[PDB]
Order: sequence, then structure tokens, then C-alpha cells
Amino acid sequence: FLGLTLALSKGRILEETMPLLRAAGVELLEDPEASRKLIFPTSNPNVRVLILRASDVPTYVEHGAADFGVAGKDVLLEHGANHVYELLDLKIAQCKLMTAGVKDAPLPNRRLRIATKYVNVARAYFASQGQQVDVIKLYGSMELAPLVGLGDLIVDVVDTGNTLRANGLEARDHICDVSSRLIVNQVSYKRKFALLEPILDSFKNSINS
Amino acid sequence: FLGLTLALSKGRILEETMPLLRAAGVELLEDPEASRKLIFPTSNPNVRVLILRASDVPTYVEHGAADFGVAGKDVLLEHGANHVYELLDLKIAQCKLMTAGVKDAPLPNRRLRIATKYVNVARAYFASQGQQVDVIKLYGSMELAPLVGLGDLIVDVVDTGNTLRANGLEARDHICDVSSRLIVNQVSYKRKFALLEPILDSFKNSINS
Ligand SMILES: N=c1c2ncn([C@@H]3O[C@H](COP(=O)(O)OP(=O)(O)OP(=O)(O)O)[C@@H](O)[C@H]3O)c2ncn1[C@@H]1O[C@H](COP(=O)(O)O)[C@@H](O)[C@H]1O
Ligand SMILES: N=c1c2ncn([C@@H]3O[C@H](COP(=O)(O)OP(=O)(O)OP(=O)(O)O)[C@@H](O)[C@H]3O)c2ncn1[C@@H]1O[C@H](COP(=O)(O)O)[C@@H](O)[C@H]1O
Ligand SMILES: [Mg+2]
Ligand SMILES: [Mg+2]
Repeated sequence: FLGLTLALSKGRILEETMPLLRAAGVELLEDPEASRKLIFPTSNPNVRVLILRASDVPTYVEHGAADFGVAGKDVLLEHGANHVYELLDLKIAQCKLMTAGVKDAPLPNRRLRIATKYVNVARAYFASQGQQVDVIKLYGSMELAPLVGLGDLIVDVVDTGNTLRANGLEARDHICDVSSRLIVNQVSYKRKFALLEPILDSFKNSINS
Repeated sequence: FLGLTLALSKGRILEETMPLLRAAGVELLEDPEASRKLIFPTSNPNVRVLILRASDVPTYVEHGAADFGVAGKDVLLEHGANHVYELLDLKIAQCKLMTAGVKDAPLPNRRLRIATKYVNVARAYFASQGQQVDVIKLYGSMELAPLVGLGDLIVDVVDTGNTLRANGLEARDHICDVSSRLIVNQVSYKRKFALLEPILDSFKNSINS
């Protein structure tokens, strides 16, 4: 396949990327949410789409199994973005990386235990606050961890805050704002630039308005 | 909560554990699949259930946020089971850890790249075959990796083989048989044995037939 392969994740990133793609002359021919298929053609015969877990987008792009992709800044920070080029902030799937714990719970006077998927981000954030922390790596449902005493705080993405509030948790600290970024393979950028450039320019134009 | 906290995952493990629980006098009061809730009471007031990602069951059990749980041998091998007690093979959610690649694809003559969630299992298996391999850590959809050239083989769980066959892949090697196991926290076993013992005996009886 000589064309471009675009890596996306289902749900938020796919929903909010599709208008950008449509403006660029690229439309999916079916709904990937309703399929077991993983490779999808588009209305442009030079572009196909891989549907991945969000955590795997940078990996496929890094290794060149996709030429480019859309990934959340939270994922890029955690995975490490040293072997891809971040080209555009698409301003989509907006949220915050935050810390949170049980509402009005005092912090214990000892080395903190942080339950989180974002172990690198958690360590780096707490390092900036002067704390060397223990991390408990989890893969989902971070909001449960404080309720059953697994760790003293969590680090997770927060949008509306409804998940925190539903579970008797409150956000303690804002770490950083998060949005989805367009990343490119470092070799694809050099070899397939003529194919990438119109789509990059289209996206850039669309995000201005 | 002085009673027992049982860690389970949704889908396969929950479906096949429920009959074991029912025989032991423990029934959920609603369907966790249809809820955002994560802590669930049962018909026994001394037992509650946490609903977790499969990868997190050993972690909650290890740290004592759950007293016991049901986890697949594939997860236990990958996570490491040195800080829990494996008490019973429940013979449920049966499958195999296998290697697979594109059907009739020759292996390249160089260090192999293995795309997988099971990075420790992949390294240990290939070590037994005399190969020091590179691993590409993924979080899902392993069946895609060989189709887009991300790695030369995968390591994944296989049940019917339909996923492999649908994607033009075939299993190369059988690594080991996999089934779900009852794991217990090493302190809970010592302190809550009177509560655990009847349920352990019930499960053991049920799996004999
Ligand atoms: N609210 C978000 C959210 N908002 C924006 N995003 C971005 O969307 C990207 C892709 O979302 P995914 O669902 O693929 O990512 P994910 O849910 O973190 O991971 P998966 O377990 O679903 O694979 C993420 O990597 C983020 O950059 C969010 N990602 C996750 N959430 C979750 O939704 C819940 C919080 O929502 P509020 O209750 O509105 O705060 C929490 O569980 C959050 O973790
Ligand atoms: N077929 C199974 C399967 N059979 C049994 N099990 C066991 O069930 C346990 C719990 O299943 P989960 O769905 O929670 O685990 P998971 O799907 O590996 O992980 P999640 O991404 O869903 O969190 C696993 O840890 C295994 O021990 C299986 N776990 C996963 N699969 C998947 O189903 C597909 C293959 O099915 P066949 O096409 O029938 O081979 C592949 O994607 C497999 O990875
Ligand atoms: Mg999600
Ligand atoms: Mg599954």
C-alpha cells in the first residue's frame, strides 16, 4: 500500500476527527464502531484508516505501521513522543490531566501511592511538586481505587468531572490541559510529504475556525 | 468493610464465575454489565464484588484492595503471581496462549519482533525456544499487527481460532493452556480464613462436576 495509513481510536477521537477528514476530501465508507474490521478504505483511494486502542496509536505511528495518526496529549506524554513528529494541535477531545482523591480526605504523612494508568506523567508531575511517589499501574476504572484504599490519589483525565463527583471524589490539582494531536512517522514525513501536505494544510485551515 | 471483597472482570470471567458463586450462596443483586457502578453488594452481606479490567484483578488482590479474585492464567503469568496465593484452577474461560503470523509467511532471518500484550510471557516462551526476541507492547487488536507489518508474529490468547482465520493468520505454536484461577491476598488468607473457607470448599466441590 503506497498511500497513507491513518491511525485513529474509536469513540471521541473518531467522532471529532471525521469533520476534519471530510473537509480534507476523506470519508469512511462505513461506521467502524459497528464492525470487527480494523483496516478501512476511504473515499480517497490513497488513504486508509486503522482503528486502534488510543494507547497503541503512537506505537503504530512510531514504527511506521501507520504514516500518521491522531492521539491525545495524555497518551503522547505517557508513551513518549521522541520518535514521532507532533505537527498540529487539533484542539479536539479536550480534557485535563488531574489528580484526585476522596472528598475532604487528608493526605497521609508518608510517601504517597498514586493509582493511575499514567505512571510516567504521575511521577514527573509529583517530581515538580517535590514528591518522590510510588505508582500503582492500573489499566482502567481509576475512580474505584481511592474508594477501596488502593492508593491515596489517582491521576486520570477529567472532562466534565461527573465521574469524580458520582464517586465521592474531587479534583485536587490540575496537571495540564489535554487535546488530540496529529503525529507523523519521521520517515513518512520525508518520503510521503506530497501526499501528507494537502491534508495537513486542510486540517490546519479547519482548526483555525 | 469487615467481610470479603471479590474482584472479577466483565464478560467471560463474570458469566462463568456466577454459577460457582450461586452454588456458594452468593448472588449479585443486579447485572454489573448494565451499570456504571463498580462496587456491588451480593445476597450474602459479608461478600461484595469489584468489577475490574482483567489486567487489574491481580493488582487489587495483591495490594489487598480485594481479598480474593478470579483471574486468567495468562494475566497471572504476565503480571507475576509471586505476591498472591493461587488456590484453585476453576477450569473456566478456557483458552490457549499461542504464537501466530500471516498464513504461509516465512520467518525473516534475523531477531524476531513480537507484537503482543503479553511481553513477559512472549520473552520467556521464545527464550525456551533459544530466541532472544524484541517485543512491541500493544494493548489490543493484536490480529492487526501482522497485517500492517508491525512485528513478525504475535502472542495472544486463542479460543476458537476464528479471529486468526478471519484475518488471514494461523497459529504457529501452542505456548500453554489457559484457564481462570482463584487467587487470594496473602494476609486475607491468614486473617479471613473462616470467611473464605466455605466458599473455597464450595467452588472446589462445584468444579469436580
Ligand atoms: N472524559 C474522558 C476524556 N475526555 C477526553 N478524552 C481524550 O480522548 C482520548 C481518547 O479517548 P479513549 O476513550 O480512546 O481513551 P480512554 O478512555 O482514556 O482509554 P480506553 O480505556 O477507553 O481505551 C483520550 O486519550 C483523551 O485524550 C478523554 N478520555 C477519557 N475520558 C474518561 O471519561 C471519564 C471522565 O469523564 P468526565 O466524567 O466527563 O470527567 C474518565 O473515566 C476519563 O478517564
Ligand atoms: N477468546 C478470548 C478468550 N478466551 C478466554 N479468555 C480468557 O478470558 C479472560 C478474561 O477475558 P477479557 O475479555 O476480560 O480479557 P481480554 O479480552 O484479553 O482483555 P480486554 O481487552 O477485553 O480487557 C482472559 O484474560 C482470558 O484468560 C479469553 N480472552 C480473550 N479472548 C479474545 O477473543 C479473541 C479470540 O477468540 P477466538 O476468535 O475464539 O480465538 C482474541 O481477541 C482473544 O484475545
Ligand atoms: Mg474510554
Ligand atoms: Mg475481550
